[PDB]
Order: sequence, then structure tokens, then C-alpha cells
Amino acid sequence: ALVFFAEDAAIIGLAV
Amino acid sequence: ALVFFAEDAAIIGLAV
Amino acid sequence: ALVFFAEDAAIIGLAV
Amino acid sequence: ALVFFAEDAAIIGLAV
Amino acid sequence: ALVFFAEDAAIIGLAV
Amino acid sequence: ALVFFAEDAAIIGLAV
Amino acid sequence: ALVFFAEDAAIIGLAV
Amino acid sequence: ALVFFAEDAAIIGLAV
Amino acid sequence: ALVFFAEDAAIIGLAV
Amino acid sequence: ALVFFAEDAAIIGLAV
Amino acid sequence: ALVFFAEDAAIIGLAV
Amino acid sequence: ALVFFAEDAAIIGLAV
Amino acid sequence: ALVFFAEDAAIIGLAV
Amino acid sequence: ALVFFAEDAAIIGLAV
Amino acid sequence: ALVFFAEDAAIIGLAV
Amino acid sequence: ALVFFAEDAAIIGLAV
Ligand SMILES: [Cl-]
Ligand SMILES: [Cl-]
Ligand SMILES: [Cl-]
Ligand SMILES: [Cl-]
Ligand SMILES: [Cl-]
Ligand code: NA
Ligand code: NA
Repeated sequence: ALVFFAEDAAIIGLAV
Repeated sequence: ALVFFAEDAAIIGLAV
Repeated sequence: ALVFFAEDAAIIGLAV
Repeated sequence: ALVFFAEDAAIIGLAV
Repeated sequence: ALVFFAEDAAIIGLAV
Repeated sequence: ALVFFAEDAAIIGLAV
Repeated sequence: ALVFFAEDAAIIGLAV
Repeated sequence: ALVFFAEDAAIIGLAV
Repeated sequence: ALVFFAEDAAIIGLAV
Repeated sequence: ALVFFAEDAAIIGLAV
Repeated sequence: ALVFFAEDAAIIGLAV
Repeated sequence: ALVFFAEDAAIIGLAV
Repeated sequence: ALVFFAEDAAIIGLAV
Repeated sequence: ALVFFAEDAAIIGLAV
Repeated sequence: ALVFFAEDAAIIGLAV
Repeated sequence: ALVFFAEDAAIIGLAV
């Protein structure tokens, strides 16, 4: 799976 | 809001 | 075009 | 009450 | 770029 | 309306 | 001394 | 004279 | 983390 | 200050 | 050369 | 160990 | 434009 | 408790 | 800071 | 004639 990144603060992984 | 990042050059934020 | 980044592990670009 | 401010990005209030 | 600030509520940045 | 801030000292608002 | 800021409305200093 | 504020990083005064 | 602000003069961040 | 980034996993900021 | 990245806010390159 | 990132063009890890 | 809704807490609009 | 929703602008909870 | 330019003759900087 | 411009500091004209 791909992991994208976003600032949510902390930088989190969004796993697809 | 989440902030994604993209290379547009320079790296930019994209706010959601 | 925009390039997003994703961890595929190595970091890859995703071009749009 | 007092409202303080912090950078979180976005600036948020903190109410006391 | 300079970033000014304004209460719009929430405090927001104005980028120049 | 936007409220900007300035030191006039004390901090005042400038409303627009 | 440090001076912090709070919305009390006016913005006031808090002196430490 | 009025002093406004901007992020330039560091927050700077702009004096008018 | 949260970043507060204080006059130290110039404004500085305070990271928590 | 400049903020660099590293994986420590999750991404974290490194302030300089 | 290698290009590192830092948040300065805009993301900037540092070329080595 | 910390992993930093650099554009070398692919993005590579730098392992410390 | 379409305005979607999401819990971010507080419910926000997202405007498209 | 039950939480209803109203536009007040922003969408708010109403707790019962 | 930003430096704009104007003909004043001779071309001058205007610093902000 | 044509007047080009160069930074010499100050911006100067170069007349051709
Ligand atoms: Cl999944
Ligand atoms: Cl709170
Ligand atoms: Cl910390
Ligand atoms: Cl430091
Ligand atoms: Cl001539
Ligand atoms: Na890149
Ligand atoms: Na810097």
C-alpha cells in the first residue's frame, strides 16, 4: 500500500 | 485542516 | 504539473 | 475570561 | 514573502 | 470585516 | 521580561 | 508611529 | 506542538 | 529558524 | 548534487 | 536511527 | 459551488 | 446524551 | 523584506 | 535609443 503524508500538529501517514 | 504537499519549481502546501 | 509524494520502501512521485 | 493565542497550520484561541 | 495577520472568528494569515 | 493589529505601547485593532 | 498577549474587548500585555 | 507585524523566519515590526 | 508568542523588543515563539 | 524533517515510523521536525 | 528541504512559511531547497 | 530525505532525480533516504 | 461537510472538534465546510 | 446540529456562521452541537 | 522599485530621475528601492 | 538596465549598489540605465 501507498502512504501519503499530511500535516494534521504533526505529520501523519495516510495509508492506501 | 489537513495540509498535503506537492512539488509545483517549489514545494507547496495544499490545504484541506 | 504537480508532483505528490508517497512512500511505496522508497519515496516515489506521483505526477499530475 | 482571557483568550491567548497559539500557532497550531492555524492560529487557535485558548480560553481561560 | 511577508505574512500579515488579521482576525477574520479566527486569526488568519495574509500572504504577500 | 478584517481586524489588523498594530502597536500604538498598547496593541490596537484596525478594522476594515 | 517576557510579555505575552491576551484578548481581555482589547488586547492586553501580560508581563513576566 | 504605528507598528504592524509580519512574519518575514522571524516576526518583524513594520513601523509607520 | 503549539507555538505561543511573546515580546522579548522583538516577538519570539515559544514552543510547547 | 529552519525546520528539517526526518523519519524516526513517523516524520518529526528538527529545528534549527 | 543533493537537495535537502527545510520549512522556512515556505519549503525551501538546500543544495549540496 | 533518523532518516532524512534528499532529492538526488529520485528522493533518497539518508540514514543516521 | 458545492459545500461538503466534515468534522475537524468542530464541523467545517469544504468548498468546491 | 444526544447531540443535535444547527447552523448558527458555523454548524454547532446542541447537547441534550 | 520585500524591495519594490520606482523611478524617482533614477530608479530607487523601496523596502518593506 | 534603447535603455537597458543593470544593478551596479543602484539600478542604472545603459543607453544604446
Ligand atoms: Cl487500506
Ligand atoms: Cl482549549
Ligand atoms: Cl518541544
Ligand atoms: Cl534552535
Ligand atoms: Cl548612444
Ligand atoms: Na522534490
Ligand atoms: Na531561516
